[PDB]
Order: sequence, then C-alpha cells, then structure tokens
Amino acid sequence: MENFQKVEKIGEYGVVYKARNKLTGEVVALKKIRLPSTAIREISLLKELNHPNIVKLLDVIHTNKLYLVFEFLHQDLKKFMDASALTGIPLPLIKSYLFQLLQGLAFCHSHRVLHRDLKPQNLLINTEGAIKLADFGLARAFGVPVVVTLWYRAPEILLGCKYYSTAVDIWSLGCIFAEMVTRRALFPGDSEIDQLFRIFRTLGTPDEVVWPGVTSMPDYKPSFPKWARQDFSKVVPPLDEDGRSLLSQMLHYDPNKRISAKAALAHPFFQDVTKPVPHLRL
Ligand SMILES: O=C(O)c1cc(C(F)(F)F)ccc1NCCc1c[nH]c2ccccc12
Repeated sequence: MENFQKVEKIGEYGVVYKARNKLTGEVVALKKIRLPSTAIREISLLKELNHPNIVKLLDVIHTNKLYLVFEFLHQDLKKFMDASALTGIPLPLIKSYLFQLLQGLAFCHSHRVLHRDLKPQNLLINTEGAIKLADFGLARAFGVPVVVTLWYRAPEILLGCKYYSTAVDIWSLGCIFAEMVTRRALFPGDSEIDQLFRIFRTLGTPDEVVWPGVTSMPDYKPSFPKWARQDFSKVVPPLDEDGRSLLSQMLHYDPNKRISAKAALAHPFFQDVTKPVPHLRL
C-alpha cells in the first residue's frame, strides 16, 4: 500500500489485489498477509528461483504484516474451465496445460519445494498458452504465523500424515486433470471425512494390499466402510487409454507408488503434446 495504486481485488492467507507500482507503472499481484529470519530468508531465495511454469515472486516486504508482490496474470484455470464448460477444453490444450504444470512441479520438487494446495483457481494462464503455478501453500512449512476447499487433497493428508511428500501435489494435479476432461470436480467433498469417503467410493477403500501402512495412519479407523473400487472407465470416460493410464498412476493411493512429475512427463500421453493458444475473454 501507498507505493501502489490498488486497481482491483482479485481474490481472498489473505487478500490479493491487482495493483500498479506508482513510479514504474508495473501492474502486479499484491498479496497482503496479516500475521522469522528463516521464513524471510527462505521466501527471499524464491525471487531468484524462476521457471516459466511458476508465478514470479517480485518482492517481499514485512512490517504485523507480510506483503508478497507477484507477477500479474489476467485469468486462472477455474475461470477458464467455467467459461469452457458447455464445449469443454480441447484435448490438445488439456494436454499442454497438464504437461506445463508437471514441468513446473518437477522444477520446484527438484528444489525440495512443495505446493501443497493446488486448485484450479491457483493456476494462472495467459494469452500465449502458458499456465503457471501460483498461491503456494508455503506459510506453515516456512514458519509464517498467519471455508477451505478439500477437493484436491491427497488421501495421506486427510488421514493425518504429518510429513507430506512431493506426491501430494501429483494427486491434486491428477484431480485437476480429471476435472478438465469431464468438466465436473472429481472428488467434491465438504468435510475431511466426506472428502475421504468420496475418494473411497470411487477408488475403493484402501488397504494394506494397495497401500502398505495405511491402517497405521494417524486418522485411519478400522470402522471405515469397505467400498469396492469402481471400474476406472467410469471415471474420466471419454479419455483415451494413454490419458486414463497416466491418471491412474497420478491417483495411486500409496504415495510411494504415485508417479513423479518427472516420470509423468515421459508418459506416452505426452508424445504428441503441442502448445495451443486458448480463447481468452479478458
Ligand atoms: O504463492 C504464494 O502465495 C507464496 C506464499 C509464501 C508464504 F506464504 F510463505 F509467504 C511463500 C512463497 C509463495 N510463492 C512462491 C512462488 C515461487 C517463486 N519461485 C518459486 C520456486 C519454487 C517454488 C515456488 C516459487
């Protein structure tokens, strides 16, 4: 604030505004977070850690409040999916978007940085056909003393695992992939247990056979109902076997069997990937 002309509120960690630097004229995304050396330092390292599929962090300012200045993009995937709901996003664009998000995840995962909260609304898109990871859920992990959507949460998170791996981002991205294809949210739960049971009713209640150690998870209960796995061809029906195969590997219960971002990039689904340009109304 005061160094910036607030153009518009663009979302609610805190509130984010489209703002214009009063001197340079740069239009940016200003994230205001209401509230440590490691936190400030570790966040500040991200300014020089850049990738084309990751939102650029331009500046960090801390005074009771933490301000993060990001590059600005006009639209996100949630808006674009709503706009495309009658026709669906064309498969070459779905494929390009999935490819780029896996590139961004492979990058930050190779730097031991997890996103933890991937959702369509956090995925920024531009007129050039790019998509970028934004709104990283990094405050808790960096140690920042700061209704939540659970639809994209990995099952190990919902079952109380305290140590997330990179696999929780692959799960979320798998859910988003399915949603681009079918134009319906895959697992739209409204409570942690409702989220978990929606997952169980589709993929089957997990057990020690498919997920060793599942019955030892902190929030696992032997009284969980035992649902059979559904025919996976019901899940994303129109999608071809290349896409379905990739999706099933992204939705493995066992985080140790869930495909990595780098390995997913080599999957045969991406052999004909291109970079179409979307039809964006701004
Ligand atoms: O996205 C946010 O809101 C956000 C919030 C916080 C916190 F809440 F802790 F303050 C910290 C970082 C954030 N983004 C980083 C974006 C980024 C830039 N370069 C990267 C390289 C690898 C991985 C991520 C990045």
